[PDB]
Amino acid sequence: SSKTEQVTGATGITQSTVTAPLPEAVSSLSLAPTVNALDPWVYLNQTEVPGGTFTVSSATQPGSVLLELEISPELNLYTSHLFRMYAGWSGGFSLKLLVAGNAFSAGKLIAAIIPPNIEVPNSAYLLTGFPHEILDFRTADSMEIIAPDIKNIDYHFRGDKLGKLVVMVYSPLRSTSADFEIEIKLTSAPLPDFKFTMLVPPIQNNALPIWSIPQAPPYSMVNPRSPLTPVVELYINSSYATCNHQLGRYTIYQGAIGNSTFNPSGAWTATCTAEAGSVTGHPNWRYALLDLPDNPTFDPTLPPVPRGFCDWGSGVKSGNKQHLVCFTGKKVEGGFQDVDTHMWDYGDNETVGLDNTYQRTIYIKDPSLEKDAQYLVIPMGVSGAANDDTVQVAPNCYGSWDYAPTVAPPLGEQFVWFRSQLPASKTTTTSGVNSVPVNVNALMSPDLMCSAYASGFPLGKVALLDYVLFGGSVVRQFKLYPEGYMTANTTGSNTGFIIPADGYFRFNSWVSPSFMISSVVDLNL
Amino acid sequence: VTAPLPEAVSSLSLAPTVNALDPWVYLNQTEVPGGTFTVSSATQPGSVLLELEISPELNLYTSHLFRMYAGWSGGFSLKLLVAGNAFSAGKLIAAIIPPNIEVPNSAYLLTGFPHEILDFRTADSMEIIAPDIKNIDYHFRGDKLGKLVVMVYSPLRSTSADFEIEIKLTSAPLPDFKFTMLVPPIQNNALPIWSIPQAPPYSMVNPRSPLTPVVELYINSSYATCNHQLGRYTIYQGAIGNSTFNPSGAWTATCTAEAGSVTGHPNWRYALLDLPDNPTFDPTLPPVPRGFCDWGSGVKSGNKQHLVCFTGKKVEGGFQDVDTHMWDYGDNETVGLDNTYQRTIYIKDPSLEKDAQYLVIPMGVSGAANDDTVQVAPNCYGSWDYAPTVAPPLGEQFVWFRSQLPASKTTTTSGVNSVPVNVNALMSPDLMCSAYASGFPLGKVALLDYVLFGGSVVRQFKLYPEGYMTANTTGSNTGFIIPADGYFRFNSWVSPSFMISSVVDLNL
Amino acid sequence: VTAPLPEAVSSLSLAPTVNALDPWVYLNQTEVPGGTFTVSSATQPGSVLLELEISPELNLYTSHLFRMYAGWSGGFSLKLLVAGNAFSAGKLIAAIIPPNIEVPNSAYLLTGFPHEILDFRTADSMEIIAPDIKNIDYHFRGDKLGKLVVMVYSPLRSTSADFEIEIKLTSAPLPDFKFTMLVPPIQNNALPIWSIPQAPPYSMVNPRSPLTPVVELYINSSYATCNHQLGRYTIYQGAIGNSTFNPSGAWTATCTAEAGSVTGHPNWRYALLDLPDNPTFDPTLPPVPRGFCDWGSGVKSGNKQHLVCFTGKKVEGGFQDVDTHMWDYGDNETVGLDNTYQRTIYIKDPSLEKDAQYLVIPMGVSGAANDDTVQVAPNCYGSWDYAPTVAPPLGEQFVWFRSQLPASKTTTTSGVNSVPVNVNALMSPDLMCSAYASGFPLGKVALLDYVLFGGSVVRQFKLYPEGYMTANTTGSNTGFIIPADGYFRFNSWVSPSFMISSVVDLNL
Repeated sequence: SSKTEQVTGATGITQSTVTAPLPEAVSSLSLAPTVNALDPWVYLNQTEVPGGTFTVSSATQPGSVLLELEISPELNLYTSHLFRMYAGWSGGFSLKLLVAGNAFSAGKLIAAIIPPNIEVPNSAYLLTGFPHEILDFRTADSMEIIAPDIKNIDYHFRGDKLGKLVVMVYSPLRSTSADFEIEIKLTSAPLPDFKFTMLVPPIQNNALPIWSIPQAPPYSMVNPRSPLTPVVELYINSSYATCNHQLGRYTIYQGAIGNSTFNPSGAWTATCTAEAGSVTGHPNWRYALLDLPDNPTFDPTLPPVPRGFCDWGSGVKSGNKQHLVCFTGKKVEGGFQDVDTHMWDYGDNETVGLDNTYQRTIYIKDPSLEKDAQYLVIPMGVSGAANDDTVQVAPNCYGSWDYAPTVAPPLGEQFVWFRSQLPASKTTTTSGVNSVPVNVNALMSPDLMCSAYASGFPLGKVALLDYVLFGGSVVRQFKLYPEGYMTANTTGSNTGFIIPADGYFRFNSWVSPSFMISSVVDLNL
Repeated sequence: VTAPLPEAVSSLSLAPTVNALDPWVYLNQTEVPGGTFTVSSATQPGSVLLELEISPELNLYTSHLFRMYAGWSGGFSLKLLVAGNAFSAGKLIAAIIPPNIEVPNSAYLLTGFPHEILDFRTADSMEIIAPDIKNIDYHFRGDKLGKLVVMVYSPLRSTSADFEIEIKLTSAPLPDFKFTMLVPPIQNNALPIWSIPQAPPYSMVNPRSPLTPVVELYINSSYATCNHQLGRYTIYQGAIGNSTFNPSGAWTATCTAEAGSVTGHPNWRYALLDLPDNPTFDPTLPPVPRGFCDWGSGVKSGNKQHLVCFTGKKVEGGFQDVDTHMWDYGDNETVGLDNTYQRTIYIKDPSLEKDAQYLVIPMGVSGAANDDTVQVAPNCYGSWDYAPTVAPPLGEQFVWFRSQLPASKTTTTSGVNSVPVNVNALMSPDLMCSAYASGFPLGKVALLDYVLFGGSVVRQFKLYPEGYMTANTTGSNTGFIIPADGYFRFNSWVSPSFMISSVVDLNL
Repeated sequence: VTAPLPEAVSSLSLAPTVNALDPWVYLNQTEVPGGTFTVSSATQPGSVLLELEISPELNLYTSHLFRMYAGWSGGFSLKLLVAGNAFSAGKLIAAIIPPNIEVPNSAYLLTGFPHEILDFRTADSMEIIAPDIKNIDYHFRGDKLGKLVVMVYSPLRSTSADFEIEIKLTSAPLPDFKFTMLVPPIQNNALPIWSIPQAPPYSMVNPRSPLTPVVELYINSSYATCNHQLGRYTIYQGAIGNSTFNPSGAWTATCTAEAGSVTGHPNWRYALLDLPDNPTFDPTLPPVPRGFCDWGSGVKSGNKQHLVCFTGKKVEGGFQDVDTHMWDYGDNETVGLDNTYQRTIYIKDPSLEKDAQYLVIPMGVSGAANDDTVQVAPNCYGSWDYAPTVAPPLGEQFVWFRSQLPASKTTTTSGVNSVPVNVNALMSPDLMCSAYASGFPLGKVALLDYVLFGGSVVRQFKLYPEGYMTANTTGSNTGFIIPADGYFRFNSWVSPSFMISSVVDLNL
């Protein structure tokens, strides 16, 4: 059906259509042990879909996929909430597009329905082979699509493959103004034939339509990489700072990926079996070896380092020019007789010819080191190193090791880093070492991620959330990926930008990984 | 709905078997392969925007089914999708032309055929019937068919900012369409979809320098024409002058000629290039070996830029000397002719016997301008089957496969010093070997990405059946660079006049 | 009877639009893609000769149609054609296996399934009905289906003369066969027919001697095993080892001198090859530049055979002085290690500096070779994904490319000379770009007709998905030559263990 209206002033019209490019199959539910009805008011409540919205500009090419949504109870808030109580479901959905159009100049949209186990093409030409509808920007207000439930079974259990709706640009947008854009918004509600089947206790790990984040300012989150210095600032660096293998790597697949843990307090202490021998070059250095509790010394599959023991990094050409710092002490009955400051390398002096690695082979400036003795390691900071670049060195998984992979931000976006400051251990000694002030940056801390590790994440959607700080009102929108990096869209120069650390994170909506943020952080300073 | 010509329905009574179609193939929103074109203020009246034969190639599904069949009968229903605007004016004309009648090249004459005038203001959902005109019961392959022709009747004008109008065409067969005589699907009727394997340009060969890998693509506004012979291919072969599918083996040749020299230098010995086949030097086959470099232009001797190569005296298939030597391509100066392929080569070495055979391996130039000079290849005679000079359509620029040619040095004055340069190619045979089985529908061109790294940047160019790619994009700055880290992806078939909505700004 | 399991009527109630077939597809019987195999007295008891699914890929017209649809439901009627004679004694069994049931290795147990026994002397065609066994309303891709299994019920005690029986399968869809929702015809599925752009083998690239063209195909006693990893290309994983699709620009690597700790028995200068894919330093990625020479010179001494290469000193703009030198290859029995992994190389040139990034371009071999030296490549040592060592089945023998390597001479300034040698590669790579476009069925290899003289087919080869070709032979010679002026066409799938009917007599 169709319906046309005259706009105010009579300078155009707007259309509102209902279409069924129909598979159109209804199940009798003969094998369902019980058929569970719904509140009649759920069928009359059209809610925004997680995955919408998207914007169309003059630079948007045809053939690029703008939406890809599975037909399931997750399209509506109340069916998503209700579904946690049930075992199966059956029925189609009503999908409504809302086009903020005008008699701009021109352009067309195409929406198509795709059956399960069929690849989605990247051509507007091929989408016309599917059941579809076409729409014009000069007259489009709302298109309602009767999306069917395509299945070869009478009702669903969790884990099936489902049909999809795909939206694409059919003809490019045009207008006199270069800033004119068209925003598409999608809402959904179940069709009257929708039903649930079997009542079961709700799931505690339910992937819910709304994620609630308790008030916890960033400065309270501390710290996978420097767990002795409070977080006080948020950072935005624009030096192509793609994160190599670091600590604090958390994803909602595993918990902690790599040699990371949910208890990083201090700077995790480890010990070494300090055998030694001949050393060329430096005369004061001894080549010790690192022990591995909970990990066998002779298995490449597990990491050859204690869990939580990671960067401060090393391995640069100046690896022997720049030395790390540790509280070192010899092991004796009941504890450690003394705890002193010594220069440690944790690098690639002679034996490996490696880069920033994760041995299993650590070098020290101590000449007093003896073979038959265990020693303590509590890293503190740096000594003689540069700033802001030699802490974020680039290690990775070498050999047959399987660590966290290297990640980069998407084009047009940059990371945001939790930042802390390290004071300098300045000392006047006949024996002892100095230090240098340093800035330390870390990825998402487990205090905020652990909530996501429990609440859940819709599949294929990235969380969009705000950052509300001291009065007056100022909110910055970031995107929290399941892979565990929070990013922001930026414009301007490549300035290193500092953001406060007093504000609560607030969930806003579920968005696709490719979603342009309107709230940009103009890097001008 | 408009029917300029009535559709006469044929009862397939002489057909040995009548094969019915799936009833759902009569859904009329499938695009017409090649039924896409744009109009702008620059398009001249009388210009032909679309010329489609009325066959099963007008529909995505009948084009697929037709590979299984030997015969066909029926017509099509077309629909126009015009992305117009409120400020534009103009008209088009669509006409039906019978099978054995020529298409006129005037809109004045096109009005003599059954036709419809379409106004840009009221043509967004017009339906046209494309009939099947024949004097037989059904069609075989190789027939002569009627055509649909679309032309600009009144040019596009605007009362405000200039706007282009992109027009698309969708089709479905009429209820009287039928097929005949199942046959195995290895027939003609090139497929409506081309599946390109993902092979980045860096993994392809440069036929004009098959030892330096392709490093990047670039576009130059000055290079308005290409006249090369090496590295040129085609799908509607035919053939191309001296271009192989094995460019690496193409770059070795032998020469021999008796005593002689050039006027001003008794250091430039003559040498006639040997043929992979054998003489006579018939003026119907290439005079130079099937594999040979075009690294030369209209240079004249005397303080002249020259060519560098390796040479070696053949020894009973055994051991031969090899050293970098100089080489100029023909005595074009002494004949009043521009540099051409039929001239005998010269090598700057007095130590060469006259009855011996000498090897040649081109590797660079010396004392010469960079790419700008080797980009222009020598001339031809018009006496043998070679490749013509090709230019892009008005408002389109070439896309080339580019490689870097390093230099060679000598501490002594025994070898020769050579300078670096970037060698440039028009096409590679690795991108083509998959297009031969699929085919190209009726003089249409393919639109391709180029899904650059990350999937964020997507470029669009047009691959013609003549073996070159083009895209006009505003700007000077002759050198624009595109990474070779990417893969190709098929989008659609378009008419040659179709313009690309994506523009690669040449000023960034 | 021919139907021990009846076909179930599927009321396609849950199916959206139900799509019908041309009623003449139910009446044509076509060969089954991949339904071909052989039997002999050597066939091992209890083995499974054929294992097919009951998908639409069982018929030539349903597979082409299935590319246009999303689901299906039906059943097929099958026929076995046995090419035996009157001296053949034995019996076949063909059975239908429901999904989620394991196939037993005993013909005595197959009798519990719906089955059909068949004598080898039968000249007619035996019919079977293969129904679609489902608990669902219709099928999508990626399901679990029923199977047809063929086995030897009674062994062949027939061989008065050793004799192979060829068995072929033929199918047609039953009525009650239907398709479901119509979709554009583009799928990730091997085409039942493969069309090869006919190109003579001489117009192809030799990935182990790219500069010189191919001259012939040949068979030798070196067939016994293939270990090199430069002309290796698979159909499911693409290039493997250090193979490339452009071995005409993946050559010419650069080495960095170090001066090492040398023996050379005074002086042999060491060096290290540069690996641009830096993450390569680990044992998980290759230790050598992609597409670099893997010729052999081993094993014992390394003071009698040496490789040959051009070499130069890298400077500002490649202005490197180039001259012919020797070059050994890594670990030789006095530095104290096996032949070589890949990386470390030597050179017979004391002029190498400590860090000056020298070039290398392998040109030939010198010393005792004895081509048989070049056929065996260095060993593979580490944990990176090196190409395995492959061998042909009994009775079958490899077919290789082959090209000529001419020599070069010196006077005294380098002292190094090369020798005429022959270079062969596991056939590649221009023969595979078509296969990726078309694809290969699962578990099947391609049977070939190599056409040589005026269309008179003379030779037949098998092409495996692992990337090699074999032939059936008898005569045990080492110098069989096959011309490269012909072409080949497959369009035919057979099983492994399929004995080719055409035999190559390796005698005069």
